[PDB]
Amino acid sequence: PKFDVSKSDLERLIGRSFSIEEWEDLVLYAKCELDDVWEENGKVYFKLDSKDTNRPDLWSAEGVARQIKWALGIEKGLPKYEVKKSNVTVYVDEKLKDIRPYGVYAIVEGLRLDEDSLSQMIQLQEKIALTFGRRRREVAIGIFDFDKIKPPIYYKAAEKTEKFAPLGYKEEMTLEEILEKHEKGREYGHLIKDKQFYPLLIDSEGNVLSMPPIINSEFTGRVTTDTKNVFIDVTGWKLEKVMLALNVMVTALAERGGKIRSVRVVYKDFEIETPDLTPKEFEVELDYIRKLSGLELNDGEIKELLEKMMYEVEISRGRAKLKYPAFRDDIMHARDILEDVLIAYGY
Amino acid sequence: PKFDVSKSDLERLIGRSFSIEEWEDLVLYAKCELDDVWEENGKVYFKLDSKDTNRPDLWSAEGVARQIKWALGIEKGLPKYEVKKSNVTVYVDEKLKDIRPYGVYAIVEGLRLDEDSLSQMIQLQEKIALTFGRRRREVAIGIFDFDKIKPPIYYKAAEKTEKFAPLGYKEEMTLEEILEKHEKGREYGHLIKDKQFYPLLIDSEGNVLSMPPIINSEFTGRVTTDTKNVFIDVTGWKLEKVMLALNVMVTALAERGGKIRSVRVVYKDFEIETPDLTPKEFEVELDYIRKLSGLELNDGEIKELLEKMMYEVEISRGRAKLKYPAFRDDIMHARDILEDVLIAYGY
Amino acid sequence: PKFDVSKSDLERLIGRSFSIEEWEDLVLYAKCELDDVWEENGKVYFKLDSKDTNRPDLWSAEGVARQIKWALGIEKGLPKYEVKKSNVTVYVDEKLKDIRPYGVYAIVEGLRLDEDSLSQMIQLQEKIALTFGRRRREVAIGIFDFDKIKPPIYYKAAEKTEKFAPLGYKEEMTLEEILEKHEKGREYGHLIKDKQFYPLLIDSEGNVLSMPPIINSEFTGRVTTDTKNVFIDVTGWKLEKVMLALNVMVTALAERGGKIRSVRVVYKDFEIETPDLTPKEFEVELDYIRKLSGLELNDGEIKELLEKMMYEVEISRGRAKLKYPAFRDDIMHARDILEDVLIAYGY
Repeated sequence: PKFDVSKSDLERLIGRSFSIEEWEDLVLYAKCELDDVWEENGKVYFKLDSKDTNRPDLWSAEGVARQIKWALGIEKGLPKYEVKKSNVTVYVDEKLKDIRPYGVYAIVEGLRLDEDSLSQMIQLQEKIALTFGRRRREVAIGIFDFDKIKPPIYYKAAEKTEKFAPLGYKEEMTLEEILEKHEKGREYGHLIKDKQFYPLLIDSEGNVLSMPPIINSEFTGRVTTDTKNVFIDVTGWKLEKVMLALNVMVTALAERGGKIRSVRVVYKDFEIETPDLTPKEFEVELDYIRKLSGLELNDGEIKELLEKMMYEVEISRGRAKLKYPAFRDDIMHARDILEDVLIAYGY
Repeated sequence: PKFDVSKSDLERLIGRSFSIEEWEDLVLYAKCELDDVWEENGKVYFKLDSKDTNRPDLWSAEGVARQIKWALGIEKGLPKYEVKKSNVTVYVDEKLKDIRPYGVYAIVEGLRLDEDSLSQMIQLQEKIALTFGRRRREVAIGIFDFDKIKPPIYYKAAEKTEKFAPLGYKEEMTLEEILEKHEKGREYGHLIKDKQFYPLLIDSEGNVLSMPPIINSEFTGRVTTDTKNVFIDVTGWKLEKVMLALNVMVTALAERGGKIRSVRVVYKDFEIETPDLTPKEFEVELDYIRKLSGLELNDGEIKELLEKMMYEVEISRGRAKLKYPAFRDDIMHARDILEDVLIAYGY
Repeated sequence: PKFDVSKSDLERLIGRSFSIEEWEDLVLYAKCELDDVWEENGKVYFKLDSKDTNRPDLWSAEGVARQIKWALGIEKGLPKYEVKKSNVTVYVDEKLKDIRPYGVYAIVEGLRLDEDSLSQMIQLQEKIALTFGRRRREVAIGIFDFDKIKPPIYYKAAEKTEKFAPLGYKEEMTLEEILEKHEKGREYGHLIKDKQFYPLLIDSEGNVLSMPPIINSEFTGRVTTDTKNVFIDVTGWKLEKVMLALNVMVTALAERGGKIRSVRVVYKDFEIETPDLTPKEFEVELDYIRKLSGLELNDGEIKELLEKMMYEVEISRGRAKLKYPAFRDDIMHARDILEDVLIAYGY
């Protein structure tokens, strides 16, 4: 997918500046193409075309800068993410099971936002939901100012006569009226309108954050550039998919200095701590890489290439035990490791 | 004493929510009874009744939540409090020796107040002064917006003709007039009216914070939900009592994310840094616990129980060296340790 | 708590008469003090002050006289109660789960009531509800003439539009109106007024017994001195509390010759037979009693003392296996057994 970014936002993230001519090489390191370059009052913007439809991590400035940092060797190996527990619980209603069953959550603290970072976070929310999340049905992402809500938080099946003021409206309306009148209600309502109850995200004093996957509230938990601590919700139909999307969101914010805090998410039959950023694992024989690539790279050379692709690599007796970031879920087969070696060979 | 709390407030502090039926059991963990339950503007409130006359720590939502966290194992062992030095000094005037001799002080920074947290702070201030403080005579507490005052601060014997606007009045009045005309002047005036001078708390530029133990300024250092940083003064007749009360106020505010800062307190003959939250210490024979309890609990079992009661426990030769929070001053004899063991045995 | 009793009534319960001088000693056996003595058209009354806030069994003439019989050796050991099944079911509506979740029930048959026995039963109802039941919130007790109701009985969540004539009123009112206009509605209504439904106790003909915990009906199941068979309900938030109160009520009535009949109480997820007067159990090392009392009472002497305190005592090799009446719930630690030994040593 395509997305816009600010040249100065990328450069603060990578930590270095580059000419436009150098940027031509840089974008390919992030598996994208430079679709356009323009200025708006002296400020340079790129439209990037992300060539990897299976890597949501690559669809924002944060993910692009991260790749480039590894390509340039400013960092190497597995990116490290510390997650500390918040004191927050979110309850997921079992009555949502056949309506919109899964919610996962995170808090990211200590952010200093501005026009560029806020707009990237919003565009990323939309790009994940459109493509990876199939126009929000599979993955819908909400973001909220954590300082403005009162935990515990409830993701619940609500009566259609419940009320709140949806974004862009100063007065409360029933959930029914929102589906009917709000533009996002018309656009997305079919996902829920025929169910007995609608999903509602609501805090401990009855303030409605949002109605997933339709619209956020006008007055509760609004994110501005003054927002320091963000509360993120991701809902959908498969737990693995909402967790991937959450992982992408929180690691993008970690690139802006955010401190990721886990929350306890309570379902009827189980509880889970999200996000879970435990590195994922894969094993490959290094001679598979040599034989199928047509390249004569020794074990050390292959190790070095995979470290530029954000892998941890432990070789014993010609076989590589790998770890890779929890923000990826595209790795399935040995040929996927081979592809990343071939890519890194270009760096 | 009895005090009111908000259910949602308690739940945000503990981190999870409970049914009213469960809240029946939980209040017992905080040594409280549920005196009443009602709703107001759709919010649920509790009136809690604390039997323990000499545990002011237990008389607010903060202390109640803390006790319940420990009883549920959300935390264990000694709660730890960081105190850093502020750059503030307070001068305590020797001429107050036989009028209202002791003042102790703290700064608590980084607060985010709302209607629940602000009302708990005020209520605790009142409850401490009423019961523990013997209607203010022994312990009186002031709280001020610190951003709005200019250090150093002076707690001094002032002429009766000195002037300020007391709470509720737009116009200044002499100290003498305040005692006559202000409701708290009539209620508490007898504590000081027969002395040559009245206590006054005043900053570097002659702004009167208050006249202890009577009333605060209408216009100087008022506390609102916008207040982030608080200056606390506690005055009375015994240093140990006022320090205890101060420790309770600051540790309650630490539960709200407050950062506690010490103050240099200068008397004619000595100086003290307050608050001092050094844990207090006690030792007991574990055989004493077994014999008097009638419970054959082994040393590991007694240690688990004491950690639920907020003690640090080091055992050697079946003797327990204990640390406990400086917000308590009720522990005097081995039987007080035993009581806590019997209590925890019911969790 | 304080409560009034008739001197002649106490004495028919004990089975013999005493001078006022002798009564001065007797009241202490029941853990009471004489707060007042007076005569009212020919009859002598006492006001008794029960120190034991934890022992509702001691708050009526039946319970006082019982402890006095035991102190005098008229009875010894465990009081025994026979419970036989009635053919009666009471249904407790799961929709009251978060309104007033528990009801328990009993029938006592073969009573010969009079003004003293009737007013004792009524005051005990009040005394238990006030002190033990926290002004009705935790325990509320109703009494009905079982011959005037048609079982099965339903304790249910009722629409606020349902109607009956509350005690002291000849006209039927809606539940809403009762809470609004009845003395007891104003006083206790806050306990239920914010819920979607109100608790109602109703028979199979739709006659309303009561609206717990507010008021009984003027016309349905009224108890008089002609009443022979009593239906008792106890409602609250904790099953063990309401069971304890039920047990106090029925055992008090057994002192008057009442024959206790259990009721099948049907909840959505379980059923219980009430009352359950199975004796409660405790074990203590007799060395403990010697150690803490400082007395060198031998095992048999301690057994004698405990039998005057209504315990069954079985000793094997220095360890006492105790049973005590199910009308008590105050015993939690070994020191509670000790306390009873010390009391009995006073007799």
